Amino acid sequence: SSWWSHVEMGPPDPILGVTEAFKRDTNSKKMNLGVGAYRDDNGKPYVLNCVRKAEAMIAAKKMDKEYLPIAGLADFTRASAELALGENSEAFKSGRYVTVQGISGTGSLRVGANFLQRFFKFSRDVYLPKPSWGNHTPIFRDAGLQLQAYRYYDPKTCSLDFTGAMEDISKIPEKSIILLHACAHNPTGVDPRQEQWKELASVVKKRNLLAYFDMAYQGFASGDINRDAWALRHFIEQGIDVVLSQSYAKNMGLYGERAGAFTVICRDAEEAKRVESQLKILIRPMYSNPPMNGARIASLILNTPELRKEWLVEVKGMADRIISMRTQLVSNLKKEGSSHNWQHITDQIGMFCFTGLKPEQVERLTKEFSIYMTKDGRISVAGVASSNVGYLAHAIHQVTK
Amino acid sequence: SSWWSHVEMGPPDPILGVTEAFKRDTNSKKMNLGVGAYRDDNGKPYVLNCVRKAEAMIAAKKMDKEYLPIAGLADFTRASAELALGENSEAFKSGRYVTVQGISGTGSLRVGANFLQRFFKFSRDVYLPKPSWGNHTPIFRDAGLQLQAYRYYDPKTCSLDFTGAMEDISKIPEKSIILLHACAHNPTGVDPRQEQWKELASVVKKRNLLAYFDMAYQGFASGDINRDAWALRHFIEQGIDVVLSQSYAKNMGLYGERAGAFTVICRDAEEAKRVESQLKILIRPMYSNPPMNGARIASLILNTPELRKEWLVEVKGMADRIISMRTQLVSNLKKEGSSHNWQHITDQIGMFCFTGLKPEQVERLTKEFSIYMTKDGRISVAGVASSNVGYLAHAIHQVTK
Ligand SMILES: *Cc1c(COP(=O)(O)O)cnc(C)c1O
Ligand SMILES: *Cc1c(COP(=O)(O)O)cnc(C)c1O
Repeated sequence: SSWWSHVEMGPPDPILGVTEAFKRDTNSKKMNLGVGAYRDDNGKPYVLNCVRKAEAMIAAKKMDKEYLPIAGLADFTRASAELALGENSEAFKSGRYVTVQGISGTGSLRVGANFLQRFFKFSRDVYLPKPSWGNHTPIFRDAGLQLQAYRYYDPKTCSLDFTGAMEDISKIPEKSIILLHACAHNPTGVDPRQEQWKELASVVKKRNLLAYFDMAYQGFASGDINRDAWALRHFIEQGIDVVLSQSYAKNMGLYGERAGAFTVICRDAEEAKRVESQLKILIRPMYSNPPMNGARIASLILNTPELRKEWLVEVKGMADRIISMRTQLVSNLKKEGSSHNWQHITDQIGMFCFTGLKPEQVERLTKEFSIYMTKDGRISVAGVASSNVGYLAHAIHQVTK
Repeated sequence: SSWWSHVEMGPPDPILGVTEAFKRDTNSKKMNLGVGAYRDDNGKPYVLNCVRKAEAMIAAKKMDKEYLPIAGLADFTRASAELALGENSEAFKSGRYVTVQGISGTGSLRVGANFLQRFFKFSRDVYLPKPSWGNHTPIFRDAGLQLQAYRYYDPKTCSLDFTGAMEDISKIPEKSIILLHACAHNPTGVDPRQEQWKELASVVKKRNLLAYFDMAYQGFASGDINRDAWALRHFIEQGIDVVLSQSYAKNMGLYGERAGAFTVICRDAEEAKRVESQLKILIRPMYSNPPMNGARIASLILNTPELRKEWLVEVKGMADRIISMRTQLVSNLKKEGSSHNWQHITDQIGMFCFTGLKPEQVERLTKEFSIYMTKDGRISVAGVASSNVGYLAHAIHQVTK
């Protein structure tokens, strides 16, 4: 009936552009630094051992495929909160939080956005760091909220614009919403240091802002689950009742299984139950109940001492590899006689690194070196291996010489 | 804080209540007729054999857990469209359809609803049959659409108000959206006969309405996948470009794995691509990408001749047990000396049956017999077994005599 003749072709994904060209390249020396998931030293996808084991365990138990409660798997949501807040957290012990399973971090972010749109009467403004993960915009926008921003990244030093951040935040109308990356800021890799987080907390507290933490790399950033959750935990201790989204896509390599959760810190256990009833109401008409596989896998790992223990080592190996690559990249640039300051590379944390390379330098690296990345100078450290770090150091040097 | 002080407790779920009250029951003869999923003759959850086999196949291959494209697993989307439309369908063969993996049937319905709120400029109204599955309301409402209704179920006859439907649909504003249950109407079990479907197709065509099919029971209703998709296929052949949602929850017993899909029938292959593009932009900010497990299983079964073969036998087996229970319930009621007309029980299709019972009687059944069901007189036939059917009939006789 020509119902859709007016539907226009959506704009193409740039990252997709990068991956495709990479795919077309025949030079065996090509590098894909546009990659969004972890890759091993051999440039291959990695399913943790503990994951294989957990999977085998489920298979062994001949479990049913019955619908999970709207809120998800209790063993999973509980373990998830404990993971984030800490076993001895006051918030945890008193049971004054409500955690619901979501469709990975994304779905959890969205549920949260929809929850705020509905019940957070104080404001519609959500302040994002400049820049932020691309998907954050439309998540909040689609949810019916308004987007604001605070200075974060400093192009000058490829570090944190602590001054701008603090000035921006100090002017945020009371009771507004501020989004913070728990650790391993995406896409810059620039995170505040402890002393800086202590200061941001003080202002967020003072200005009575609702803090929304996006925690997609717990344990994957520094290889330590406690350290990665430090800032989130610190806010809550200072009396800031945050909202939070967790993803296991990276830390457990559950990517496609979509395991994640949304958590609200409440005043007491009673209030938590009320909030939880409302989240159930929101979710039902969204997708009814959550996918079971990823949650079943995560819960087993988290709740099985042997698995959990093994997980920590594994997540640590992942973190270590990335760090080692940052280290080696810096070292090789020196060996190459790069007069430039590449400290930011080692100061940066996680999978993403804002290099400082200009659009033109990027082109050259692509055109001449078969090294693929986006024009923002952002590199996925996951695409770097022991075998090519040398080459990359080399190539970067040539275009910056 | 005190951000949530004003968030109040949500309304208690009924279906939820019967289940729990059911559990808290000691009568060894107790029955739960509120169950929303298939149960075998022993009252146990049933995981399909073909499903266990697909899983063993996946396990053996040691697959990665890498993100699926936004639109989901291609083998899955295609197989899915093929299942629905049929192998020789012109719509299928020409590629003038677009299918995206959704979070089962509900997430597919939601994506579909969000898509219409966005691009279906012709109207904001969605007409649901009277009555419709509970979830249908908030799905559309939350999507930003307006709900309307059309007469469907005839309480006087516990059958279809064909005349009422026809007059309602004939008076629906042109270019409005009309939701139709493909087969095994939930919650009444009342479906139009092939002949009535022809007539409905005609009015829908003439009024130029956008028909949105909800197909959650393909193969599960009659034991025949082709017969179950008859009405869908018929509309399409008549030149009605429908939109459709599929669930593999019931027909494959994939309940918690959440495998489903949303389909749009377009003018051409070209339009389908434009449409797909926009569906991707919509889904990204919802949940990023879909759960991989259920889609992997479903894809294996549909694409592997031997598994697909076994699947058809098992669905048939499920459908037959339900039909048998309907049959036995009626025979037992007669035998018991019941003078009431219970033909509706056998005329109805699927797992849900509108008994016609009255509240006070439902109450009686619960109180005196330990038979749990919702006060709407609806019973899940899945809860009936060969070993309790006699009990149920006896009880129903008693409260109705
Ligand atoms: C990974 C990521 C998410 C969520 O990803 P999922 O695959 O949906 O779990 C959210 N925020 C950031 C910053 C991320 O990097
Ligand atoms: C089962 C059902 C759905 C979707 O169920 P899911 O669990 O989300 O797949 C949609 N419509 C009707 C009428 C249903 O019975």
